[PDB]
Amino acid sequence: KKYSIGLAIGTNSVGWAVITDEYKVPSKKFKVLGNTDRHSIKKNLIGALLFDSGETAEATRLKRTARRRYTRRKNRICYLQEIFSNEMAKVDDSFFHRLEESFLVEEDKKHERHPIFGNIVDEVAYHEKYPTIYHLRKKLVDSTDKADLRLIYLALAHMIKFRGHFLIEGDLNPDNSDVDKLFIQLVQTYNQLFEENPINASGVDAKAILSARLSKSRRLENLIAQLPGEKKNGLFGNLIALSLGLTPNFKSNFDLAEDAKLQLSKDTYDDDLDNLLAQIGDQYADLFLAAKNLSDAILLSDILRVNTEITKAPLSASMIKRYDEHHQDLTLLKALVRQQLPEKYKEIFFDQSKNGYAGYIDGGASQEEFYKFIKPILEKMDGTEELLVKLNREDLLRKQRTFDNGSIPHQIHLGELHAILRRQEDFYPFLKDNREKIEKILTFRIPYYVGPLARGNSRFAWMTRKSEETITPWNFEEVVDKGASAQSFIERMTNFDKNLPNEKVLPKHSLLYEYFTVYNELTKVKYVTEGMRKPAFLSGEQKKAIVDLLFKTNRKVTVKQLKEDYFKKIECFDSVEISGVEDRFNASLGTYHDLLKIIKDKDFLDNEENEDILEDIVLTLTLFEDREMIEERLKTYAHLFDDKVMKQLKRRRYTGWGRLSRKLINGIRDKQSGKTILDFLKSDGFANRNFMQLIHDDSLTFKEDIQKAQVSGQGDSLHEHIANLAGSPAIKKGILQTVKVVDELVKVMGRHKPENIVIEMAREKNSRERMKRIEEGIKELGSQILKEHPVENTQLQNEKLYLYYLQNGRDMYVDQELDINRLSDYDVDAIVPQSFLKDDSIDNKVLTRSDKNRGKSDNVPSEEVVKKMKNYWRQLLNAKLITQRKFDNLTKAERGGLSELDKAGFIKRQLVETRQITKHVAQILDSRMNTKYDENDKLIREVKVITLKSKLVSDFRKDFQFYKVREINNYHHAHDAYLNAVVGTALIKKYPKLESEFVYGDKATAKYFFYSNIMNFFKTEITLEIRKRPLIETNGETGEIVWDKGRDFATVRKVLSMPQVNIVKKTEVQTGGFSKESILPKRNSDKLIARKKDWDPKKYGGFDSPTVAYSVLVVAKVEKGKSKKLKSVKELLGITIMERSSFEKNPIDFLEAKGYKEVKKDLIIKLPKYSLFELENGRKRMLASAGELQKGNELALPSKYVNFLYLASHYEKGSPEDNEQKQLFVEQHKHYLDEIIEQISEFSKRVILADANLDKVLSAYNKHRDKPIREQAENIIHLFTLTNLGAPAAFKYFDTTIDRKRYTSTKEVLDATLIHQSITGLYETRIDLSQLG
RNA sequence: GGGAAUCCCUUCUGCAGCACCGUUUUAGAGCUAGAAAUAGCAAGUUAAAAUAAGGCUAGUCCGUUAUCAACUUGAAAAAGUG
DNA sequence: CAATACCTGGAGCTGCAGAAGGTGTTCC
DNA sequence: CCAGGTATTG
Ligand SMILES: [K+]
Ligand SMILES: [K+]
Ligand SMILES: [K+]
Ligand SMILES: [K+]
Ligand SMILES: [K+]
Ligand SMILES: [K+]
Ligand SMILES: [K+]
Ligand SMILES: [K+]
Ligand SMILES: [K+]
Ligand SMILES: [K+]
Ligand SMILES: [K+]
Ligand SMILES: [Mg+2]
Ligand SMILES: [Mg+2]
Repeated sequence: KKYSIGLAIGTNSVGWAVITDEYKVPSKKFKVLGNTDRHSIKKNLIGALLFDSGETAEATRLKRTARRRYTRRKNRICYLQEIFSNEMAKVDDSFFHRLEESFLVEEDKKHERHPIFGNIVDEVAYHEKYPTIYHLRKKLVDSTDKADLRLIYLALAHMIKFRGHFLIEGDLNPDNSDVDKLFIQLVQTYNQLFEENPINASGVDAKAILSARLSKSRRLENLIAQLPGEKKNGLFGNLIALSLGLTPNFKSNFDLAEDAKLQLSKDTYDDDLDNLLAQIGDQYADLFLAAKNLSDAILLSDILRVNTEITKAPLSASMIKRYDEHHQDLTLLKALVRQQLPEKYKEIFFDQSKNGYAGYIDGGASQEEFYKFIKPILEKMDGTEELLVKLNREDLLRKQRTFDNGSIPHQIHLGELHAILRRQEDFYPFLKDNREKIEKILTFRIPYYVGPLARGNSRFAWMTRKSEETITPWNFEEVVDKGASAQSFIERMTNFDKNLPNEKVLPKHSLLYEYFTVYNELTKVKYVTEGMRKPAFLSGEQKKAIVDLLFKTNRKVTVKQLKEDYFKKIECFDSVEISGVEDRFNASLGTYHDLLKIIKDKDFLDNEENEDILEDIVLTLTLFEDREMIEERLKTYAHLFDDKVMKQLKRRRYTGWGRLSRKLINGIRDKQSGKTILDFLKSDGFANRNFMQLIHDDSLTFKEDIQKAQVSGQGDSLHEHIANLAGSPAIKKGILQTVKVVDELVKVMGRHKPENIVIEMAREKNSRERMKRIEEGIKELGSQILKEHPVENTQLQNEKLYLYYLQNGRDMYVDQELDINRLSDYDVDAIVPQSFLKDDSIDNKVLTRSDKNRGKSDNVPSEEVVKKMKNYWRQLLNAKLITQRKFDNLTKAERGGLSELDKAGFIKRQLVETRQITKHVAQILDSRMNTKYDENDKLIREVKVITLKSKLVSDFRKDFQFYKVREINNYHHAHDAYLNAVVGTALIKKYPKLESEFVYGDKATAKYFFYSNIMNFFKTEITLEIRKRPLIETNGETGEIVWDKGRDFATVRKVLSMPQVNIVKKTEVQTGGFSKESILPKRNSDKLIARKKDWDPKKYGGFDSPTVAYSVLVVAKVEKGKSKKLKSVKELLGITIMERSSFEKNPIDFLEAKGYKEVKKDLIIKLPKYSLFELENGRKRMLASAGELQKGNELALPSKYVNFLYLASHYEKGSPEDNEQKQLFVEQHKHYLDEIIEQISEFSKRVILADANLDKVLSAYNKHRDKPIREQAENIIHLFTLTNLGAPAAFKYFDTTIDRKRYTSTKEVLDATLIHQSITGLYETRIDLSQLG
């Protein structure tokens, strides 16, 4: 018996179907196991496995790193306390103990309830003197008096526990950075360069303007308005804009051809400045550096809003400013409300539920919610103008601990910490001996290239130690081998050379690697002149001359430079034709010119002796990122260069790696030639063999050595190999499930392998990314559209508005503005038409006033539109508002537009699968099926793995009226699998020559016509003009029949119409978090869970809502009443995720601890989520939890109703005669509507049992019977949510909402029939649970 | 058909370092008229500690991804069964 | 029990490797 | 978003 297998691989389902010779689906009697009447069951060999989505490891990683951070914060605190131990025991022998038990209730506290001093009077005195911690911090910074050791500890520990970010390298001293000074010095430098054009900065208050709480552009405009004759886009304007953090374009300031856009935040800036400084000279360096100093001052002024000359604690002083203004404004607001609207007073200052001040301080109201609640109250009253000004500045009634404190660097907390240490080391000797130790506690942070400081028990770790001892923040450099750890950080992640697997890959920017790339591109170039008979390769001498004259003197080498600076200058050619390179050479000696600028010794760079040295240096710049480690490694080459060059070398850094090893580039040699690969690239007679030819030439030893160097390590398992595939973890879950399904099907047929296996793989917060892209593009563009049109991230989920902002509010085809309020009138057009490229992303879509303005609809936007709009498109591209692909597609008309080959290739793409993950699935199935080799030792392909795209079966469904409606049931996955099998087998049977295209293993108009008409052999009348085809379609050579249009369509229809389809929902143990993360307040409830072993939730609160890993069926007895009489029970106990390890270690003890006695151990049944139970009248339920259920039946709606619903709802057209055809059918069969309702009702009454909902639904349907047929069908589609398999959900018929009727009791399944299903569902074990207990 | 190096993007997986909130219990003596419920007023901004229970391997480590119908032997691994 | 309504931790910043989609070149 | 936990109300 012969058969084939059709598969449909998706992120949540795997459809499967078995077909025979005649495209029929078999049906077998399968044995049924268990304790019920039934011993076997008839199963059709078609179905679909369903499962929850597989998740990325991202959430787990975030939680893990934050666990580590919490541990390390606690450890910092413990380090500090260890330092304070002895002298604090002298001062207060229970201070740290009161601190440790601060969370406990007075009942459980073993010491006095007041933490700091242990008596109420001293505590209240402290709090009256220091209402906030910043008061004590500033006092300890400024005062000369000896202080209480407890308060010293409190200030230092508050600084260490919340130490601030590390986004700034080097030190920081707030007294040196002052806006009023750096502005003046910038003016000094500017006026020194431009003596003829000086700026009068007198009377200009730089402090208030630049440090104002205003947007960057507004402060720029203010400062500009203070200086007459100087515009905002002038030199000084752009200097101030660079200082303020904008993206000014210095091109127009210096008449540059290169656009000098400079943003201080961008990582590229260090080069972006140097490059600019290479064009305008180094006299302007001092200027562009003074501007950066001013930027530093402004950024600090954002945080420190107080004069730094009255205190050495400007941060704490600004916090005290917050507190004092809060107090003053609160007093004023209370008085104002009392005078004008006292009745509101309570609601504002006593109701925590309301977003007033009461909900602000005591409730859950945020600063933003409180501002929103109180703004109308301030506008309504009189005297609130200053309070309103503070509100619009986000500076009213501010707390001290807020969201925006992330700006504070750690250097500032350190600046106050060191001050307090300097103050109090005069009175405490252990503070003098341990000053640097505490500073190090604050400042030391484990480097990212070191990772967890493990000792052989962390799979995430890689750190190697210099000595086996406990690592601390003070002995890190001596215990941790930072070099080996930073090296292993990278080497554990980089690829080896595939050709020489034992050799490490060269750095991407290695000098040898760039030499290789340049010579490899250069060897294949060819040139012709007049006297030449034939194009000729470049000799080794010509290549060396081109490298020395062009590649070693120009950053890039254009074709024009090749024609003029060489062929004309050297070869005396006035005209030459070049091939093998277009416009410019892709390769370039970038590292060569980098090191030429840094070291300024070209003879050193050209000398072959220094090669090694240079290589090492570049690698040291690529392998590392810490400038101290870079300096240490380059110290060996300290003698070679000056200290200036050495500093400039430290600064430059490289990221990225190549793909080939040095032992391959310039390592292995040919036995007879004695030449390396790079030697052959430099010169190879008149063959000019490049890399590929060199390593594939049998006349050379390279290929021999390549294979000889190949090792093969240990083989991966199926799961290991699937995990290591590049793809989404969800689709990998689907792939593994697919392979398991195929294994079980092969076992079903009787270990007979199928003829073919047809596979189809489906296609494939965000609003935050959209807002980030638009902000970056608009601020890089310099446009003010966000000022004039504010928008939230959610709003960008509208396609037209997102396109509007990506296009800066302009038509993309016409150089004109677009209106927001008229987006409904505009058009969204595909750049390359969707008839050729089925692409609906933003990358191929464009917002325009009218698509007519694109030109002809049959091609790429016309040449006229490109000439009009290329500059605007390039602006959008540099602003990253449009991608490279969008820009290249938009401008393709200037490059000939769409050729006929392009259209043929697009049609071919629509039908042939080129995705790599699909090829990997095909390879897995192929290697699992075909295992034997023939006489020539070549693979014997018994099973052909065909891969198809979705459009094939989609158009097949639309062309022969085998419609799908996804909401009706889950049968459409299995039907997709069956249709895949049918179409694929028939397609390769009709055209065997397509095997190379469609089977795994080893004129443009002609192919366009061919691939566009590949699927016409199913049709009877082609209408492409109206050709006809035979009723029987056979193979041309074999004469074998592939399709009988009279009989086979009926076969497919019968197969689709069959009601019994093996839908199996994958039963899965729940994993992840223990419960809801929210820490609830204390409450009299046994649903609360302790956050620590001794924290009784009735006193301290805790968690509730724990996630059940899996339920367990318990047959035992429980004590009843005060008498504790044993009463037999049979019930479901949900083992929570947190209870799982304890329950599995010893289930009997766990269950007895829960109250169960005499537990029948052998009747304990493990029931994961979605466990299937069947009841009366075939009614099924799925275990949603231990006390909640899900719908477990499928509504097998007949095929006539499904097709009617598709056609009537305008689901997705064709000829207008065929449109009237479909329509007249819909209108003739309107009586189906009622029938469909009936079919639903009889279903819901039999299986769903949602009486109230069903009656509401019937009323809703009878209410809208006068609605158009299309709309009634569209809402009948929604109706199927009531009958859909799985969890109940709310749906909506028109404007009536039907709330889900959840199943909140699981008692009935305790006497129903449990169903254990194999992966296909063909094999069942059914257990009658009524026979238990 | 498959594959490779290279220019230019773009997206997606994996990992490590760090902050800022939030929340929870406690500490910041509420006062006065009431027997009392309650009324009138005062006040509020800060901190400690925990942030998966916890584990042994005791590290400044690990603890939320992947994998899982049933049954037989198996300690597990696995293999086998219609 | 069953209807019903509400609830869910936010999601900054730095550094790194890799495969893979899209154009284009030179090749096995 | 989803959908399972929770209290409330009855
Ligand atoms: K990431
Ligand atoms: K006590
Ligand atoms: K001006
Ligand atoms: K609050
Ligand atoms: K090029
Ligand atoms: K680097
Ligand atoms: K899991
Ligand atoms: K899950
Ligand atoms: K490529
Ligand atoms: K209190
Ligand atoms: K299963
Ligand atoms: Mg912990
Ligand atoms: Mg806090």
